[PDB]
Amino acid sequence: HDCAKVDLENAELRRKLIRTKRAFEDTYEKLRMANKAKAQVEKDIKNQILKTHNVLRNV
Amino acid sequence: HDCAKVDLENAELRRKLIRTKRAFEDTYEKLRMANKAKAQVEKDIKNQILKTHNVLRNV
Ligand SMILES: [Zn+2]
Repeated sequence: HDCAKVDLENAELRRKLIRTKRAFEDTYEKLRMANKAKAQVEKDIKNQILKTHNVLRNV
Repeated sequence: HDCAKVDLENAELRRKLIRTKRAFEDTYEKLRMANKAKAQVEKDIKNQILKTHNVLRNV
C-alpha cells in the first residue's frame, strides 16, 4: 500500500469528480437558456404581427 | 491515516465516477436518437425562418 499515493489519488478523484458535475451544471443552464430563448421567438413573431396590424389600422 | 477507510473511500470514488459516466452515456445516446427524430421538423422550421428572412429583402 502507498499511503502517499492513495491519499493523492483520492484527492485527484474527488477533485475531478467535482470538475465533472460543474461541467454538467454549466451545460444544463446553457441548454436551459437556449430552450427559453426559442420559447420567446414564437411570442416575438406573434407580437410583431400585432404591431404591424396596429400600424395598418391607423388609416 | 486509516488505510482500511481510505481504500474503501477510493472504491467508492471510482464507483461514483462510473455512475456519472454511464449517466452521461445514457443521456447522450437518448439525446442522439431524439434529435434524429425531431430533425425533419427542425429543417422545416429553419426553412420558413429563412424564407421569411428572404421576404424582407424588399427595399
Ligand atoms: Zn495507508
